[PDB]
Amino acid sequence: GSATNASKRQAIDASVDATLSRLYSTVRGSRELVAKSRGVLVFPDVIQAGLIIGGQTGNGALRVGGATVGYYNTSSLSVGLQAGAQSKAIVFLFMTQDALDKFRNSDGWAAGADASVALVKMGANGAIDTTTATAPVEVIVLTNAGLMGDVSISGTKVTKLKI
Repeated sequence: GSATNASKRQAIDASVDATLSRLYSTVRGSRELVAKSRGVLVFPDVIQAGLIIGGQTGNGALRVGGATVGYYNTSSLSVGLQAGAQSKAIVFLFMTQDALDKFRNSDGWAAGADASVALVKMGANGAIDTTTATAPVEVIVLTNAGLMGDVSISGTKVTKLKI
């Protein structure tokens, strides 16, 4: 069990919903910014301190218009983010159709390399300010300490999973 295309899909897709729900309940304003996005990719990187879950934990799903249109995996993650016995969640928001299509048609997307990316910080009210948005790709990083504005995602490369 849990070794087929459908089971892998189930694990990823359900974890995305669960992870995304935690984001909305933890961080105010996130939902509105996501609505401003054409598509949202969530990375529920769940790791254990020694035990490797499956093999690749950097698995995520692209949710477009409420429906998952494809699944993605990070072949190479930035070490500064990977270091630590903590599970991380990374959300990529594409506010432009050009960026959504370019990402979808790509077979190797690198952060900062192909698209310009902004690390979104919550406003002074403690909520993500949608008016502060400007980049075509907006990056929200959810850590066990909440949003971290001191994160560099350079070096992160995502590939498309054929499931």
